Amino acid sequence: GIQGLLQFIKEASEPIHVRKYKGQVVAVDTYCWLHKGAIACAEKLAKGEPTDRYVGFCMKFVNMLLSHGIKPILVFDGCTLPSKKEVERSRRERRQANLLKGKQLLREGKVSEARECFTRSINITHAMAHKVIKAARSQGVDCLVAPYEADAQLAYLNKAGIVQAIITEDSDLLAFGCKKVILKMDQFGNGLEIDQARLGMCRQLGDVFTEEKFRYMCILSGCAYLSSLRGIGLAKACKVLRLANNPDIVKVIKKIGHYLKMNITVPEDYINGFIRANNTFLYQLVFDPIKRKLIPLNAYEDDVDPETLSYAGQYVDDSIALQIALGNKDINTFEQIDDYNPDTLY
DNA sequence: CGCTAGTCGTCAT
DNA sequence: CGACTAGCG
Ligand SMILES: Nc1ncnc2c1ncn2[C@H]1C[C@H](O)[C@@H](COP(=O)(O)O)O1
Ligand SMILES: [Mn+2]
Ligand SMILES: [Mn+2]
Ligand SMILES: [Mn+2]
Ligand SMILES: [Mn+2]
Ligand SMILES: [Mn+2]
Ligand SMILES: [Mn+2]
Ligand code: NA
Repeated sequence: GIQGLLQFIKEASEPIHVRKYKGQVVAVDTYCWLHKGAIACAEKLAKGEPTDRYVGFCMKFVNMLLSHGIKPILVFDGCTLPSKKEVERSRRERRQANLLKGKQLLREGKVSEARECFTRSINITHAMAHKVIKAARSQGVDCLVAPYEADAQLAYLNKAGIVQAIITEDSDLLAFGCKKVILKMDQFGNGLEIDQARLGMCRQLGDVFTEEKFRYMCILSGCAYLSSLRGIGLAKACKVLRLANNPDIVKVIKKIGHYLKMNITVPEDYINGFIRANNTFLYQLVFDPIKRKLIPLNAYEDDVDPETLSYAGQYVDDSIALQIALGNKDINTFEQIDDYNPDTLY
Protein backbone atom coordinates (compact mmCIF):
# COMPACT_ATOMS: atom_id res chain seq x y z
CA GLY A 1 0.00 0.00 0.00
CA ILE A 2 1.20 3.56 -0.64
CA GLN A 3 1.18 5.26 2.76
CA GLY A 4 -1.18 8.23 2.62
CA LEU A 5 -1.90 7.98 -1.12
CA LEU A 6 -5.67 7.96 -0.52
CA GLN A 7 -5.52 11.36 1.27
CA PHE A 8 -2.98 12.70 -1.19
CA ILE A 9 -5.22 12.20 -4.21
CA LYS A 10 -8.50 12.66 -2.37
CA GLU A 11 -9.77 15.34 -4.82
CA ALA A 12 -10.05 12.66 -7.50
CA SER A 13 -12.38 10.63 -5.34
CA GLU A 14 -16.11 10.62 -5.71
CA PRO A 15 -18.71 9.22 -3.28
CA ILE A 16 -20.87 6.66 -5.05
CA HIS A 17 -23.29 3.85 -4.58
CA VAL A 18 -22.51 0.48 -6.23
CA ARG A 19 -25.90 0.36 -8.00
CA LYS A 20 -23.90 2.51 -10.42
CA TYR A 21 -22.46 -0.80 -11.73
CA LYS A 22 -25.76 -2.69 -11.94
CA GLY A 23 -25.61 -5.21 -14.77
CA GLN A 24 -21.84 -4.98 -14.90
CA VAL A 25 -18.97 -7.04 -13.52
CA VAL A 26 -16.93 -6.08 -10.48
CA ALA A 27 -13.87 -7.94 -9.12
CA VAL A 28 -13.25 -7.93 -5.37
CA ASP A 29 -10.05 -7.83 -3.31
CA THR A 30 -11.55 -10.47 -0.97
CA TYR A 31 -8.78 -10.43 1.69
CA CYS A 32 -10.11 -7.06 2.88
CA TRP A 33 -13.46 -8.65 3.77
CA LEU A 34 -11.73 -11.78 5.12
CA HIS A 35 -9.58 -9.70 7.45
CA LYS A 36 -12.49 -7.56 8.70
CA GLY A 37 -14.62 -10.68 9.18
CA ALA A 38 -11.92 -12.64 10.98
CA ILE A 39 -11.54 -9.83 13.50
CA ALA A 40 -15.14 -10.46 14.68
CA CYS A 41 -14.18 -14.02 15.70
CA ALA A 42 -10.56 -13.41 16.66
CA GLU A 43 -10.77 -15.08 20.08
CA LYS A 44 -11.85 -18.39 18.64
CA LEU A 45 -9.34 -18.16 15.78
CA ALA A 46 -6.43 -17.43 18.16
CA LYS A 47 -7.49 -20.24 20.51
CA GLY A 48 -7.79 -22.66 17.59
CA GLU A 49 -11.51 -23.23 18.13
CA PRO A 50 -13.63 -23.76 14.98
CA THR A 51 -15.37 -20.77 13.41
CA ASP A 52 -17.01 -19.81 10.14
CA ARG A 53 -18.30 -16.36 11.13
CA TYR A 54 -16.01 -14.67 8.60
CA VAL A 55 -17.83 -16.61 5.87
CA GLY A 56 -21.15 -15.01 6.82
CA PHE A 57 -19.38 -11.64 7.00
CA CYS A 58 -18.03 -11.83 3.44
CA MET A 59 -21.34 -13.30 2.27
CA LYS A 60 -23.46 -10.37 3.40
CA PHE A 61 -21.28 -8.22 1.13
CA VAL A 62 -21.56 -10.65 -1.77
CA ASN A 63 -25.33 -10.87 -1.33
CA MET A 64 -25.56 -7.10 -1.13
CA LEU A 65 -23.74 -6.88 -4.45
CA LEU A 66 -26.08 -9.45 -6.00
CA SER A 67 -29.21 -7.61 -4.78
CA HIS A 68 -28.19 -4.73 -7.04
CA GLY A 69 -27.62 -6.84 -10.12
CA ILE A 70 -23.83 -6.79 -9.74
CA LYS A 71 -21.65 -9.69 -10.94
CA PRO A 72 -18.93 -10.07 -8.32
CA ILE A 73 -15.72 -12.01 -8.97
CA LEU A 74 -13.96 -12.81 -5.71
CA VAL A 75 -10.16 -12.73 -6.11
CA PHE A 76 -7.71 -14.17 -3.55
CA ASP A 77 -3.99 -13.90 -2.87
CA GLY A 78 -2.04 -17.00 -3.95
CA CYS A 79 1.65 -17.84 -3.60
CA THR A 80 3.97 -15.51 -1.77
CA LEU A 81 5.79 -12.98 -3.90
CA PRO A 82 9.56 -12.68 -3.30
CA SER A 83 9.41 -8.89 -3.82
CA LYS A 84 6.98 -8.76 -0.87
CA LYS A 85 8.49 -11.47 1.37
CA GLU A 86 10.24 -9.07 3.75
CA VAL A 87 7.05 -7.04 4.39
CA GLU A 88 5.16 -10.28 4.91
CA ARG A 89 7.72 -11.57 7.40
CA SER A 90 7.32 -8.34 9.34
CA ARG A 91 3.59 -8.86 9.56
CA ARG A 92 4.09 -12.41 10.72
CA GLU A 93 6.46 -11.19 13.41
CA ARG A 94 3.94 -8.68 14.74
CA ARG A 95 1.19 -11.28 14.67
CA GLN A 96 3.36 -13.80 16.48
CA ALA A 97 3.95 -11.28 19.26
CA ASN A 98 0.30 -10.37 19.55
CA LEU A 99 -0.44 -14.07 19.94
CA LEU A 100 2.01 -14.69 22.80
CA LYS A 101 1.25 -11.47 24.66
CA GLY A 102 -2.39 -12.38 24.07
CA LYS A 103 -2.15 -15.83 25.65
CA GLN A 104 0.06 -14.38 28.36
CA LEU A 105 -2.72 -11.96 29.27
CA LEU A 106 -5.19 -14.85 29.46
CA ARG A 107 -2.97 -16.33 32.16
CA GLU A 108 -3.03 -13.00 34.00
CA GLY A 109 -6.81 -12.75 34.09
CA LYS A 110 -6.90 -9.68 31.85
CA VAL A 111 -9.21 -10.53 28.93
CA SER A 112 -9.94 -6.98 27.76
CA GLU A 113 -6.34 -6.48 26.64
CA ALA A 114 -6.04 -10.14 25.61
CA ARG A 115 -8.81 -9.67 23.04
CA GLU A 116 -7.16 -6.48 21.81
CA CYS A 117 -4.07 -8.62 21.22
CA PHE A 118 -6.02 -11.45 19.60
CA THR A 119 -7.58 -9.03 17.15
CA ARG A 120 -4.07 -7.98 16.07
CA SER A 121 -2.69 -11.50 15.62
CA ILE A 122 -5.13 -13.06 13.19
CA ASN A 123 -3.59 -14.81 10.24
CA ILE A 124 -5.78 -15.40 7.21
CA THR A 125 -5.28 -18.95 6.11
CA HIS A 126 -5.94 -20.54 2.75
CA ALA A 127 -8.37 -22.95 4.34
CA MET A 128 -10.46 -19.95 5.48
CA ALA A 129 -10.29 -18.45 2.00
CA HIS A 130 -11.39 -21.76 0.52
CA LYS A 131 -14.37 -21.82 2.90
CA VAL A 132 -15.37 -18.41 1.51
CA ILE A 133 -14.87 -19.80 -2.02
CA LYS A 134 -17.20 -22.77 -1.46
CA ALA A 135 -19.81 -20.48 0.17
CA ALA A 136 -19.59 -18.12 -2.80
CA ARG A 137 -19.84 -20.85 -5.39
CA SER A 138 -22.96 -22.12 -3.61
CA GLN A 139 -24.48 -18.79 -4.78
CA GLY A 140 -23.21 -18.93 -8.39
CA VAL A 141 -20.39 -16.44 -7.80
CA ASP A 142 -17.07 -16.81 -9.64
CA CYS A 143 -13.86 -17.01 -7.58
CA LEU A 144 -10.24 -16.76 -8.72
CA VAL A 145 -7.03 -17.46 -6.76
CA ALA A 146 -4.27 -15.22 -8.08
CA PRO A 147 -0.92 -16.88 -8.76
CA TYR A 148 0.67 -14.15 -6.63
CA GLU A 149 -0.79 -10.90 -5.24
CA ALA A 150 -4.47 -10.33 -5.91
CA ASP A 151 -3.57 -6.66 -6.61
CA ALA A 152 -2.02 -7.58 -9.95
CA GLN A 153 -4.75 -10.10 -10.83
CA LEU A 154 -7.39 -7.43 -10.13
CA ALA A 155 -5.52 -4.84 -12.20
CA TYR A 156 -5.31 -7.36 -15.04
CA LEU A 157 -9.01 -8.21 -14.89
CA ASN A 158 -9.73 -4.47 -14.98
CA LYS A 159 -7.33 -3.59 -17.81
CA ALA A 160 -8.55 -6.54 -19.89
CA GLY A 161 -12.11 -5.25 -19.70
CA ILE A 162 -13.13 -8.40 -17.86
CA VAL A 163 -14.34 -6.28 -14.94
CA GLN A 164 -15.40 -2.63 -14.91
CA ALA A 165 -14.26 -1.82 -11.39
CA ILE A 166 -12.23 -3.18 -8.49
CA ILE A 167 -13.48 -3.27 -4.91
CA THR A 168 -10.59 -2.94 -2.44
CA GLU A 169 -9.27 -1.02 0.57
CA ASP A 170 -5.85 -0.83 -1.06
CA SER A 171 -4.44 2.22 -2.89
CA ASP A 172 -1.77 0.13 -4.63
CA LEU A 173 -4.36 -0.85 -7.20
CA LEU A 174 -3.94 2.59 -8.78
CA ALA A 175 -0.17 2.14 -9.01
CA PHE A 176 -0.84 -1.12 -10.91
CA GLY A 177 -2.81 0.94 -13.43
CA CYS A 178 -6.37 0.09 -12.45
CA LYS A 179 -9.06 2.06 -14.35
CA LYS A 180 -11.70 2.23 -11.61
CA VAL A 181 -11.36 1.55 -7.90
CA ILE A 182 -14.02 1.45 -5.17
CA LEU A 183 -12.70 2.04 -1.65
CA LYS A 184 -14.29 2.26 1.79
CA MET A 185 -17.37 0.37 0.57
CA ASP A 186 -19.70 -0.59 3.43
CA GLN A 187 -22.30 -3.33 3.81
CA PHE A 188 -24.96 -1.10 2.21
CA GLY A 189 -23.10 -0.29 -1.00
CA ASN A 190 -21.73 3.15 -0.14
CA GLY A 191 -18.11 3.74 -1.17
CA LEU A 192 -15.52 6.09 -2.71
CA GLU A 193 -14.53 5.79 -6.33
CA ILE A 194 -11.27 6.89 -7.90
CA ASP A 195 -10.91 6.77 -11.69
CA GLN A 196 -7.42 6.72 -13.22
CA ALA A 197 -8.59 9.27 -15.82
CA ARG A 198 -9.62 11.69 -13.07
CA LEU A 199 -6.25 11.90 -11.26
CA GLY A 200 -5.89 15.25 -13.01
CA MET A 201 -8.54 16.51 -10.57
CA CYS A 202 -5.68 16.57 -8.05
CA ARG A 203 -3.90 19.89 -8.44
CA GLN A 204 -1.30 18.62 -6.00
CA LEU A 205 -0.12 16.08 -8.60
CA GLY A 206 0.76 18.57 -11.31
CA ASP A 207 1.60 16.65 -14.50
CA VAL A 208 2.23 13.45 -12.50
CA PHE A 209 -1.07 11.95 -13.55
CA THR A 210 0.26 9.71 -16.35
CA GLU A 211 0.46 6.00 -15.52
CA GLU A 212 4.29 5.81 -15.69
CA LYS A 213 5.05 8.92 -13.63
CA PHE A 214 2.33 8.08 -11.10
CA ARG A 215 3.92 4.62 -10.67
CA TYR A 216 7.39 6.12 -10.22
CA MET A 217 6.01 8.47 -7.59
CA CYS A 218 4.33 5.63 -5.69
CA ILE A 219 7.52 3.61 -5.67
CA LEU A 220 9.57 6.63 -4.55
CA SER A 221 7.19 7.36 -1.71
CA GLY A 222 7.80 3.87 -0.37
CA CYS A 223 5.89 0.69 -1.16
CA ALA A 224 5.78 -3.00 -0.24
CA TYR A 225 8.57 -3.77 -2.71
CA LEU A 226 10.93 -0.98 -1.72
CA SER A 227 11.33 1.28 1.26
CA SER A 228 11.70 4.98 0.64
CA LEU A 229 14.90 6.92 1.11
CA ARG A 230 15.18 8.63 4.51
CA GLY A 231 12.71 11.53 4.55
CA ILE A 232 10.97 10.87 1.24
CA GLY A 233 7.22 10.47 0.97
CA LEU A 234 4.52 11.28 -1.57
CA ALA A 235 4.94 15.05 -1.41
CA LYS A 236 8.70 15.00 -2.06
CA ALA A 237 8.46 12.22 -4.65
CA CYS A 238 5.70 13.98 -6.53
CA LYS A 239 7.70 17.25 -6.43
CA VAL A 240 10.78 15.44 -7.81
CA LEU A 241 8.82 14.05 -10.74
CA ARG A 242 7.23 17.45 -11.39
CA LEU A 243 10.53 19.32 -11.59
CA ALA A 244 11.99 16.36 -13.50
CA ASN A 245 12.56 17.30 -17.12
CA ASN A 246 14.61 14.22 -18.00
CA PRO A 247 12.85 11.12 -19.43
CA ASP A 248 15.28 8.66 -17.85
CA ILE A 249 14.17 7.98 -14.27
CA VAL A 250 17.55 6.64 -13.09
CA LYS A 251 19.36 9.96 -13.68
CA VAL A 252 16.51 11.73 -11.92
CA ILE A 253 16.85 9.48 -8.88
CA LYS A 254 20.61 10.12 -8.95
CA LYS A 255 19.88 13.86 -8.78
CA ILE A 256 17.03 13.56 -6.29
CA GLY A 257 19.06 15.54 -3.77
CA HIS A 258 19.46 18.33 -6.28
CA TYR A 259 15.74 18.45 -7.05
CA LEU A 260 14.80 18.83 -3.36
CA LYS A 261 17.73 21.00 -2.23
CA MET A 262 18.77 18.29 0.24
CA ASN A 263 21.83 16.16 0.94
CA ILE A 264 20.31 12.77 0.08
CA THR A 265 22.64 9.79 0.04
CA VAL A 266 21.39 7.40 -2.62
CA PRO A 267 22.81 3.85 -2.30
CA GLU A 268 23.78 2.12 -5.58
CA ASP A 269 21.50 -0.73 -4.66
CA TYR A 270 18.56 1.66 -4.26
CA ILE A 271 18.57 2.01 -8.04
CA ASN A 272 18.44 -1.70 -8.74
CA GLY A 273 15.73 -2.08 -6.13
CA PHE A 274 13.77 0.71 -7.80
CA ILE A 275 14.09 -1.06 -11.14
CA ARG A 276 13.00 -4.19 -9.30
CA ALA A 277 9.93 -2.57 -7.79
CA ASN A 278 9.01 -0.96 -11.10
CA ASN A 279 9.29 -4.31 -12.82
CA THR A 280 7.16 -5.91 -10.14
CA PHE A 281 4.34 -3.39 -10.64
CA LEU A 282 4.66 -3.92 -14.40
CA TYR A 283 5.34 -7.60 -14.94
CA GLN A 284 3.97 -9.55 -11.96
CA LEU A 285 2.43 -12.79 -13.12
CA VAL A 286 -1.32 -13.12 -13.32
CA PHE A 287 -3.67 -15.72 -14.64
CA ASP A 288 -5.67 -15.17 -17.82
CA PRO A 289 -8.93 -16.95 -16.97
CA ILE A 290 -9.98 -17.01 -20.63
CA LYS A 291 -6.88 -18.45 -22.22
CA ARG A 292 -6.19 -20.28 -18.94
CA LYS A 293 -2.50 -19.49 -18.69
CA LEU A 294 0.07 -17.47 -16.77
CA ILE A 295 1.04 -14.06 -18.13
CA PRO A 296 2.77 -10.96 -16.91
CA LEU A 297 0.38 -8.14 -15.99
CA ASN A 298 1.79 -6.17 -18.96
CA ALA A 299 3.58 -7.56 -22.02
CA TYR A 300 7.37 -7.51 -21.77
CA GLU A 301 9.00 -4.44 -23.35
CA ASP A 302 12.17 -4.52 -25.41
CA ASP A 303 14.06 -3.05 -22.44
CA VAL A 304 13.31 -5.91 -20.05
CA ASP A 305 14.84 -9.39 -19.98
CA PRO A 306 12.18 -11.72 -18.44
CA GLU A 307 14.85 -14.09 -17.13
CA THR A 308 15.83 -11.44 -14.60
CA LEU A 309 12.25 -11.18 -13.32
CA SER A 310 12.06 -14.06 -10.80
CA TYR A 311 11.24 -11.59 -8.04
CA ALA A 312 7.99 -10.82 -9.91
CA GLY A 313 6.84 -14.43 -9.63
CA GLN A 314 8.00 -17.79 -10.96
CA TYR A 315 6.22 -19.43 -13.89
CA VAL A 316 4.56 -22.82 -13.32
CA ASP A 317 2.87 -25.13 -15.83
CA ASP A 318 -0.47 -23.72 -16.95
CA SER A 319 -2.38 -26.80 -15.71
CA ILE A 320 -1.02 -26.23 -12.19
CA ALA A 321 -1.78 -22.48 -12.44
CA LEU A 322 -5.33 -23.38 -13.43
CA GLN A 323 -5.79 -25.74 -10.47
CA ILE A 324 -4.47 -23.00 -8.18
CA ALA A 325 -6.81 -20.41 -9.75
CA LEU A 326 -9.77 -22.69 -9.28
CA GLY A 327 -8.81 -23.00 -5.61
CA ASN A 328 -8.39 -26.74 -6.11
CA LYS A 329 -4.71 -26.82 -5.29
CA ASP A 330 -3.47 -26.00 -1.79
CA ILE A 331 -0.90 -23.22 -2.07
CA ASN A 332 1.50 -24.71 0.49
CA THR A 333 1.44 -28.45 -0.12
CA PHE A 334 0.48 -28.23 -3.79
CA GLU A 335 -1.89 -31.08 -3.07
CA GLN A 336 -5.44 -31.25 -4.46
CA ILE A 337 -7.97 -30.32 -1.75
CA ASP A 338 -11.06 -29.91 -3.98
CA ASP A 339 -12.46 -31.04 -7.35
CA TYR A 340 -14.33 -28.08 -8.87
CA ASN A 341 -14.87 -28.35 -12.64
CA PRO A 342 -16.45 -25.25 -14.23
CA ASP A 343 -16.63 -26.86 -17.67
CA THR A 344 -19.42 -29.24 -16.65
CA LEU A 345 -15.66 -16.43 -16.15
CA TYR A 346 -13.84 -19.38 -17.75
C1' DC B 1 4.28 25.06 8.92
C1' DG B 2 4.32 20.56 5.78
C1' DC B 3 5.69 16.32 6.01
C1' DT B 4 7.43 11.65 7.37
C1' DA B 5 7.79 7.78 10.29
C1' DG B 6 5.75 4.72 13.66
C1' DT B 7 1.63 3.07 16.40
C1' DC B 8 -3.08 1.65 16.48
C1' DG B 9 -7.55 -0.21 14.33
C1' DT B 10 -10.68 -3.08 11.00
C1' DC B 11 -15.77 -6.65 14.36
C1' DA B 12 -19.64 -5.45 17.10
C1' DT B 13 -23.48 -5.47 21.52
C1' DC C 1 -4.73 -3.07 4.32
C1' DG C 2 -5.65 2.16 6.36
C1' DA C 3 -6.22 6.34 9.80
C1' DC C 4 -4.07 9.14 13.17
C1' DT C 5 -0.51 11.71 15.36
C1' DA C 6 3.65 13.05 17.74
C1' DG C 7 7.71 14.88 16.36
C1' DC C 8 11.06 15.58 12.62
C1' DG C 9 13.20 19.28 9.76
N1 LIG D 1 -4.30 -6.25 9.47
C1 LIG D 1 -4.80 -6.16 8.23
N2 LIG D 1 -5.99 -5.53 8.04
C2 LIG D 1 -6.47 -5.44 6.80
N3 LIG D 1 -5.95 -5.91 5.66
C3 LIG D 1 -4.77 -6.52 5.88
C4 LIG D 1 -4.14 -6.69 7.10
N4 LIG D 1 -2.93 -7.37 6.95
C5 LIG D 1 -2.86 -7.60 5.66
N5 LIG D 1 -3.93 -7.13 4.95
C6 LIG D 1 -4.13 -7.21 3.50
C7 LIG D 1 -2.84 -6.98 2.72
C8 LIG D 1 -3.03 -7.85 1.48
O1 LIG D 1 -3.68 -7.15 0.43
C9 LIG D 1 -3.91 -8.99 1.98
C10 LIG D 1 -3.15 -10.26 2.32
O2 LIG D 1 -2.15 -9.99 3.30
P1 LIG D 1 -1.58 -11.16 4.24
O3 LIG D 1 -0.64 -10.50 5.17
O4 LIG D 1 -1.11 -12.26 3.36
O5 LIG D 1 -2.71 -11.68 5.05
O6 LIG D 1 -4.58 -8.50 3.17
MN1 LIG E 1 -15.19 -9.07 18.82
MN1 LIG F 1 2.32 -21.15 -7.44
MN1 LIG G 1 -3.08 -7.12 -1.70
MN1 LIG H 1 -1.14 -3.82 -2.35
MN1 LIG I 1 9.33 -0.90 -26.73
MN1 LIG J 1 1.45 18.39 13.64
NA1 NA K 1 8.23 7.09 2.75
